[PDB]
Amino acid sequence: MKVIVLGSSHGGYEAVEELLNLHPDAEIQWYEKGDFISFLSAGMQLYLEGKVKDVNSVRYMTGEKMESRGVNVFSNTEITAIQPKEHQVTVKDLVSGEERVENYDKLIISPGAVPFELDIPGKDLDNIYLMRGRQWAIKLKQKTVDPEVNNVVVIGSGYIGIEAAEAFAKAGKKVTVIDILDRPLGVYLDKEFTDVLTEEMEANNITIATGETVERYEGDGRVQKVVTDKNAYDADLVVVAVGVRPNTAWLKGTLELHPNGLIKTDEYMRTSEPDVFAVGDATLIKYNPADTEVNIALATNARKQGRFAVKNLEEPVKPFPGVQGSSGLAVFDYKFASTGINEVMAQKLGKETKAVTVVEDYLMDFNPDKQKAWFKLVYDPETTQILGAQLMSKADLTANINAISLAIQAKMTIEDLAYADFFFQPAFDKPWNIINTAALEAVKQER
Ligand SMILES: Cc1cc2nc3c(=O)[nH]c(=O)nc-3n(C[C@H](O)[C@H](O)[C@H](O)COP(=O)(O)OP(=O)(O)OC[C@H]3O[C@@H](n4cnc5c(N)ncnc54)[C@H](O)[C@@H]3O)c2cc1C
Repeated sequence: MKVIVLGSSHGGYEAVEELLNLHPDAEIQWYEKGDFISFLSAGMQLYLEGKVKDVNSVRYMTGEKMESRGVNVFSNTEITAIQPKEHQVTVKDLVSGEERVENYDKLIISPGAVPFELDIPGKDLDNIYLMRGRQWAIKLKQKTVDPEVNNVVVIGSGYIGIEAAEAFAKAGKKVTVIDILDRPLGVYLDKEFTDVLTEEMEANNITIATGETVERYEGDGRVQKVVTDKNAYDADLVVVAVGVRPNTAWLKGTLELHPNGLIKTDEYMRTSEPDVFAVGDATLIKYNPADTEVNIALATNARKQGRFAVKNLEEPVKPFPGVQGSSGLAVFDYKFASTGINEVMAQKLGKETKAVTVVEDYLMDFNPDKQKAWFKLVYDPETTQILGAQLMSKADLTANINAISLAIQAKMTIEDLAYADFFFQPAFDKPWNIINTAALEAVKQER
């Protein structure tokens, strides 16, 4: 059986891993149009902050290692088109210019996504940077030590924008974050959490300019000003982290796509055409909190989809279990994690919810290491089933969100979590831990 896998990132990589243990016998070709196999864009912040010194070690696989396992790796080779009926792809070797047609028995594609750019006046004056991949990582790192860069503006206040804002504020630069949305990180956290984080960022000289539409970049040759409908900001560097666009335009007319460019797939990762599977940021995934399909562009999602595509290679036998959208990050001293439905998700999906937020020390009063922790539990008003949770503290309590992700998947209720058995030892927690305490509050609220 000959299987071709497109993409060396999270989705494509895991499909190769599951093929190696489920179909050791197969001829496997792995294609990457880029020069570098499996660079980890998630590790970019650690590199930019100087935690990791070698940009080339921020990866999880090399072509050499895969070839030792019998995989045919083709870097600098792009799959230009798919001919689904006759089961062929045309590939182009980007270093020699040679094209060729390759046949396959099964095709798994994980084409990914590309940074969204603002198509506005000034669009590409110099020093308007993006944040994805090895080349952008290197360029961003050189700007971190440049004495000419004094003011940097990042557009977008989501996960990637706040990572870039923290990295340049730690490098000693003045940062302004601009967005149309009213709160940074609203897709991940609710207002009681983002109010605390806004203060922490402002204490580290990051200005957050919310509710402003960027209209043009101004500058002579290189960017010098970012002007919005409401203001003008000096900028020596702009990082655009507004969002991501599916890399699927080349597939229009070949595979069925959603209006927004996402590939249509079912619960077995099958596309509209026989024997081609699609995985990763370019697809929608089953979202268990609301029993619907949502696009959640995370490495965890792409890796699970990748393995499920190989499981369903010959027969639709293993439907995808679904996910909860779990994410976590540190912003200066605060470490937060969240899963399931929050206010922005509930609004987008038209979902009614109830919630309780508990803010108190996570260790007993006599223990001098005690610190404040914020925990919000979101539940369904009719069934009281768990729908989401968010937590934050300067102490790392993030592994507790893993228990809430399972609770949502299992359809547990506030009563189940109020009395769930979690260990107690006073150097680690209180007799009723952070999850028990918030659920106990919800039980009182619903009496
Ligand atoms: C700065 C940053 C930080 C992130 N941090 C986290 C995090 O901490 N936790 C988390 O879970 N997720 C994180 N993510 C998200 C995560 O990186 C993505 O969800 C994941 O990489 C998606 O994998 P993918 O295979 O779908 O696509 P992509 O990563 O977009 O990879 C697509 C690959 O296929 C190649 N390709 C595309 N078309 C072709 C073609 N036609 N022929 C051959 N090759 C082709 C591309 O060159 C690319 O290498 C982060 C993303 C960024 C940018």
